[PDB]
Amino acid sequence: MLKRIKIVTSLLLVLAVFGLLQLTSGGLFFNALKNDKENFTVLQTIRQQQSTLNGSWVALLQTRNTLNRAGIRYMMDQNNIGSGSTVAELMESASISLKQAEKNWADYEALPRDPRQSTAAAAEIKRNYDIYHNALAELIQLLGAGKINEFFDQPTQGYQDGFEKQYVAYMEQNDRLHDIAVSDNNASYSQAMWILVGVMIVVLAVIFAVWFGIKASLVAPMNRLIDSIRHIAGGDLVKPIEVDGSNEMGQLAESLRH
Amino acid sequence: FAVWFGIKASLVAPMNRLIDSIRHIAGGDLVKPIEVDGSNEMGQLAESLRHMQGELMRTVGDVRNGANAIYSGASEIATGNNDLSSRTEQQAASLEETAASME
Amino acid sequence: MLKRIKIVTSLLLVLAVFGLLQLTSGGLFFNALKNDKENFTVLQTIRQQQSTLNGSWVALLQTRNTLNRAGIRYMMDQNNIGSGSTVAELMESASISLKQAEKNWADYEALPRDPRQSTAAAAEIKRNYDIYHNALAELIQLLGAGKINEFFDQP
Repeated sequence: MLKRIKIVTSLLLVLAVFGLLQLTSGGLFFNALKNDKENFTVLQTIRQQQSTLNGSWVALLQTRNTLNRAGIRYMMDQNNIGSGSTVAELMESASISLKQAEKNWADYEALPRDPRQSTAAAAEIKRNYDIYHNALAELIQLLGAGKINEFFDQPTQGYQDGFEKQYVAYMEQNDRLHDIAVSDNNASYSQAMWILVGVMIVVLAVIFAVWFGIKASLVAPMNRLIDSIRHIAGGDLVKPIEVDGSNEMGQLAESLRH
Repeated sequence: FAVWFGIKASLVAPMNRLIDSIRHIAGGDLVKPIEVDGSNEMGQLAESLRHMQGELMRTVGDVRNGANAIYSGASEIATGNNDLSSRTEQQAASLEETAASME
Repeated sequence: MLKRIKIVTSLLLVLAVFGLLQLTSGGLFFNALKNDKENFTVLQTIRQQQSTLNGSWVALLQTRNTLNRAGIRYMMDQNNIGSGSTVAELMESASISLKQAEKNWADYEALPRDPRQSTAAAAEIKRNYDIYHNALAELIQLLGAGKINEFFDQP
């Protein structure tokens, strides 16, 4: 009971409750704000992988296009069909586009990967990239030497579709993981709603009870002593005087009894 | 911290002065001045203690003046009996001398 | 100066402050997360536009790469060099690749459009897409008609 402590000590604990609820509740929002920041941190990284990987995959297609134009340009020269950019210029474009695939792919290896990604998928896409990268690099040597016959009898068509399955599977993988990141936002966004609607119901509930506690430990014993002075001053010396614990109200009642 | 310091200065110190006042008043000291700050809870008790303190000074003061009247009045009667007693012995001796004179 | 009011009036006035601070403080915290949700609404949509646009753009390149093999396969048949898939099968593969771009591009036109997106950029990319789509379509008729010469001189 509050009679075993001072009134000022009880009020300090009451105000400390609201102060504790603010720190405890505030700490939960900080976690949501922190977890929410981690979502964008992962969301930002996932996008950079697609951007860096997109430029690499596009470089492979652009390189394959130049090789196709270079192969046709070489066959047209045999039968003499018009004219245009020489084969040396077309093959040069393939070399430039080939370096872009390494530059764009180099960034993909530097960007840290998330822990929730499939380690096996990262090996398949990387394995097909080496076979595909080395395939296009070999085509630049075959056409340059003049072996146009064997230029069309290569398994490059199979390697192009092979990495495409891993590329699409990799993009779709991030798409599913991207949804998980969005789900994390709804989690932190929802927790803030329950904590908000929850803490308020608890705060308002405590305030409803604090009013009774204040009157039951300040306005109640105080008025009893004030009225006692009126009866003693008026002449009524029959109503006894009770002690309210050892707090200030009890000391006055004890001293007033004497 | 601000409210805890404000209530402390407007609850502890005012209450302590009221408790000590009753101790001095209970012991007989009716000179300790008393003040009233605002019309809050502590203000009503202070104003109530001042009214009760006034009754003590009026009661003790009235009994003091009335008690002295009994001692002063009783002394006049007691002093009168002392003189009346002496005069009674003188008148009593007259009967002895007068009675012997008739013999 | 709390001396101008009673002790009970001071507490009742302070308890109301805690109820307001929790509502305002909690509101700003929820408002901050509410703004984050609005960002995910854009991020959730940008990933779809890029995904649909990527799959569509990749389909256009694969379509051109398929027509390139059809042209080579068509010329090799004239001079009789090796063998393989007929031109009818290669041209059919390019058609499936062309429709793949429309499927991926059709969904792109149905996704939302946030106000912070460059409306002018969306018109320029669509202008070239229509010309590019029509260009690849014309290649299907020129090759089938036997215009192997003009097939390589198209823009």
